[PDB]
Amino acid sequence: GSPTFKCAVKALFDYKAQREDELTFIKSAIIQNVEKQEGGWWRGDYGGKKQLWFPSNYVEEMVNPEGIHRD
Repeated sequence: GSPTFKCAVKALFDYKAQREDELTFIKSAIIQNVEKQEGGWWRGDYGGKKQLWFPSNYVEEMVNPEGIHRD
């Protein structure tokens, strides 16, 4: 995918907000800067917006560790 810095994830399922303090990110989407909130709700950019919301029922801190560095 695209292993980078910051705490990212890899949406396991699909969403459909697109822009509502939540996004329509689809499965495989990789959000950056994350942190559950008020329970099981995560934040982090994913497009022209910056830190909206994604269920802790719809995401997961990349179930695949390991990661290489660029240049």
